[PDB]
Amino acid sequence: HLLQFRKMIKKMTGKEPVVSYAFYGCYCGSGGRGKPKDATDRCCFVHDCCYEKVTGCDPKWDDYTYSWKNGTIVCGGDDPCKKEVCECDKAAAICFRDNLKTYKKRYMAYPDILCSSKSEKC
Amino acid sequence: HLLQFRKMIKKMTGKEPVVSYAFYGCYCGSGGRGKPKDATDRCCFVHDCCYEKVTGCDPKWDDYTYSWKNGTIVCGGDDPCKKEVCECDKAAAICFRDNLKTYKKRYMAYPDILCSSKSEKC
Ligand SMILES: [Ca+2]
Ligand SMILES: [Ca+2]
Repeated sequence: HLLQFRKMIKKMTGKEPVVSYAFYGCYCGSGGRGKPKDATDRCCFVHDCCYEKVTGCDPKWDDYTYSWKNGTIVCGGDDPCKKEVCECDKAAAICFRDNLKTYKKRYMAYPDILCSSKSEKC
Repeated sequence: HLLQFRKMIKKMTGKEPVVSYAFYGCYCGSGGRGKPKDATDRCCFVHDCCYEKVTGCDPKWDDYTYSWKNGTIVCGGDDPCKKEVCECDKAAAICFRDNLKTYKKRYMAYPDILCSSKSEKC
């Protein structure tokens, strides 16, 4: 669920997820088109593609089971669709942390008109 | 950066870049489709293809290092991506100057639906 995803981004980056990531670049908001603007945005692009692959449950609005073991996020439960969603979210929140070095504030509420037409393929 | 591209265009063609070039043909505007209508538009098509080949930086918002040396634009800096962007802009500035003799005012704000369906490849 969206709020579990937000918990993981806050924990992994220290950044409050909504102003810092919900509108970043060409892919971090609802939708997405064009070419990813930088690595953070490319994290959002892989996360969008990861969600498109989920058949069987709602990626944005169902809850999954995860817990924190020794500094890392562990996706569990016995529903394979929900755990698949959890793995998308975990992967994106780690990717955000690893690309915190190139994070540009100029891309934080990026104008959708600046995103190319030619959308990158997954 | 876009503004640096515009300065090179004014200096090479003497025309004020937006009015004369920002909407020309099927490729000088944002996006582009169809085939190039003439040689100025093909300058724009090569420049769109040039920006598509750039990753690592942002063609529109990053400012690169360049200078004039004896009536020639010279791209420098030690960041290879940005110099590529500079090189893409310099070539189109020169290409618009070299094709001012077929610049058709009829293509100045050319309706994009008039552009053919099968886009040319880079
Ligand atoms: Ca998105
Ligand atoms: Ca164009």
